[PDB]
Amino acid sequence: MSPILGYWKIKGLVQPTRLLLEYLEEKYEEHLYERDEGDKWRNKKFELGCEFPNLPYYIDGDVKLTQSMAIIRYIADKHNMLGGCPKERAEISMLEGAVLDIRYGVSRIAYSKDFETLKVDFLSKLPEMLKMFEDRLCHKTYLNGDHVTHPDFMLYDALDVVLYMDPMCLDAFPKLVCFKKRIEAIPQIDKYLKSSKYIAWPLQGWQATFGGGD
Amino acid sequence: MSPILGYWKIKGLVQPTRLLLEYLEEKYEEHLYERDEGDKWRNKKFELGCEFPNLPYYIDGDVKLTQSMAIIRYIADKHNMLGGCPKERAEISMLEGAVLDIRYGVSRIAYSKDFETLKVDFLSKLPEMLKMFEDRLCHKTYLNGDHVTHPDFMLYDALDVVLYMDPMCLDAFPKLVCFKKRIEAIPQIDKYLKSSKYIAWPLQGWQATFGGGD
Ligand SMILES: N[C@@H](CCC(=O)N[C@@H](CS)C(=O)NCC(=O)O)C(=O)O
Ligand SMILES: N[C@@H](CCC(=O)N[C@@H](CS)C(=O)NCC(=O)O)C(=O)O
Repeated sequence: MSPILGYWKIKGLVQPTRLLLEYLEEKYEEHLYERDEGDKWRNKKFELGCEFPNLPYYIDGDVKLTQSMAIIRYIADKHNMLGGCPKERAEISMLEGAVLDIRYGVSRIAYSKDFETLKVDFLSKLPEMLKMFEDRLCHKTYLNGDHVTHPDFMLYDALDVVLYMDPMCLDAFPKLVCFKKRIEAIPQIDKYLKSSKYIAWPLQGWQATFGGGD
Repeated sequence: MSPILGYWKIKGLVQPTRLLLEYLEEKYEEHLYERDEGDKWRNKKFELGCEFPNLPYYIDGDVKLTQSMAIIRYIADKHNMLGGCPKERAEISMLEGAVLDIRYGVSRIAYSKDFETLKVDFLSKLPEMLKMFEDRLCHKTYLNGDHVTHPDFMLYDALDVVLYMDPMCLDAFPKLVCFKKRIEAIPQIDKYLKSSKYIAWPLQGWQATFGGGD
């Protein structure tokens, strides 16, 4: 009747998936566990039929999927966006990993006691990572060319987050600044960000030192 | 003439890829950067034609690929092992992510100053992660059934590593113990592990607190 995307009521690992779903105008319902509902999750964790119980999870009546990256790729796969041949498929997975180096680079330091200092190390190397995408966008509208692929929403999510860590990290990366605005300009995305469904905060778990809180 | 797999001369991110290549009897050469060859890497980093320069990298004359997960999937993709339909494809990516939770769980704490204490937290939750694979192997020979898929070598690599962190972590997981021995029993793998090509140590960068050193 309608696929279900379950996760904490935060951006975290699943925000890019939500954006991809909105871009595709796919119908879905959400199981959003609030910060005071850890017990609620534990009572459902093992009764969903998931072989590798975790959050996020995506139940499609066709699959009981868990890992965030498998979920985003599945939805894109349903719409035939994963590639066309091994080379394009690898190209897209390479973009995936590259964006993850940034997004995980943030999550990895979030919630540690040393976040304030680890943040300076991450930000010192952020430019080198960002530069690769800036170059990539030199002759391509989106990461994989003229057409949107899931890594575009992944990059979008990563940019949204690092801007919170350093509001100036994109100064000097005009292509990236344009890209972020282009994604927001996509009718479906524009509508979603301005909707009741948009979860603007937190970036990480509420308990995180960075991107946490209400 | 022959694809190239470049990485540090350590197991790290690329060991499962090496195993997949050996299983498939694929021909390849390796660019193995020794611990005192950081300068050598920096002099090659930007002259390989890679759009997202990094280690590992895989040059096939067909592609200039970098991200470790994109590389392993590409090689499997060349041999038509990624799936068959979106559901099987997602099944395999879910297994990927699940193994990564263990492998990255280790790399994430390796090299931190607090590794000794972080190690106890990781190991306390390791059983719950391992149990999912133990259950999975209850009615399946390999992770995806009767046939080997790349996540099997990923799981193998993860098991090899956590056993160094805790030689007893698999006691109580007989299916996992059998699985590890089954992978080692694959003729191609048996031959590889006993060969000159096998890199037994280090597990992480030589400078890591865990799995480092010569
Ligand atoms: N590698 C997994 C990790 C998932 C994960 O760590 N989920 C966290 C939230 S970010 C959840 O709290 N896990 C719930 C649990 O372990 O029961 C993925 O990418 O989905
Ligand atoms: N997400 C990337 C990360 C790669 C990576 O961090 N490689 C390290 C070794 S584990 C290398 O030293 N990077 C070299 C560089 O950044 O120039 C992957 O999975 O390949």
